[PDB]
Amino acid sequence: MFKAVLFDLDGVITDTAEYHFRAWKALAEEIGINGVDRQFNEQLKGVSREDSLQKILDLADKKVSAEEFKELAKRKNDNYVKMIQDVSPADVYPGILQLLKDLRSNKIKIALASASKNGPFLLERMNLTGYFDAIADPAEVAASKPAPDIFIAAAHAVGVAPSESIGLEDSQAGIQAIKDSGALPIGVGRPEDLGDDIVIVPDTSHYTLEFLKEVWLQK
Ligand SMILES: [Mg+2]
Repeated sequence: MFKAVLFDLDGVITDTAEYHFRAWKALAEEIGINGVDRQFNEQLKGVSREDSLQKILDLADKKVSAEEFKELAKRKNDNYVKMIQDVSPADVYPGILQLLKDLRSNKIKIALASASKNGPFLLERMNLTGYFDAIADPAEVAASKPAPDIFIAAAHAVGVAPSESIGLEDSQAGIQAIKDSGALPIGVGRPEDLGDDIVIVPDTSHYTLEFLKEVWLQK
C-alpha cells in the first residue's frame, strides 16, 4: 500500500486563487486599469508576479520605472497577505479533512507539495497543521512544477520515496510533476484539462481513503 500522500494546496485543500485574483484586481483598479476580470485572470494563474504585473500593465499600455514596478509588485503581495487573514476551517475543500484524519489514523504520511509561500500559515488558519508530517519549502527547491522537485522534496521530507506515494493535483503542470517524480497522480477536475491516462475525480469529495486504496491496487 502507498505510504504517503503528497498534497497540492490550491485547488485541492483550499482556494487561494481567489485571493490572488482579488489582489491583482484591486491593484489594477487602484491604478486605473480596466479588464482584470476572472477570464483575464486565466493568463495570471501560476505565472510569476513579474509576468502577471507586466500583463496587467500591457492592458492599458502603461509605462512604469523599475522603482514603480517593484512597488506595485509589493503592493499586490501585501494585499494578498491581508486578504488571506480571513482564511478559516470553513475554507477547507469537501472531503479533505476526513481524508487527512483517515490517512493519519492509518499511519500514512501526509506532506504538502505546494508553491504557496504561505503554506504553513494557511494550514494553521484551516486547523490542518496537526495532520501534516511535512511541508516542502518552495524556497528550498530549485524548480517549479512541472518539474518534479517539490514532490520529491515532500516525499523525502516524510522519509519515503516518491514511488511509495500518491500525489493529488488539479493542474496540468502539477500532474506532470507528480508523474516525473515517480509518484502516482490522482487528478481532481476534468479529463479534458488533465488527460485521459490518469485517474481523475470530479471533485475533492471523491478523494477518500477507500478510493485511493482501490486506485493504488489497480495501477
Ligand atoms: Mg493546484
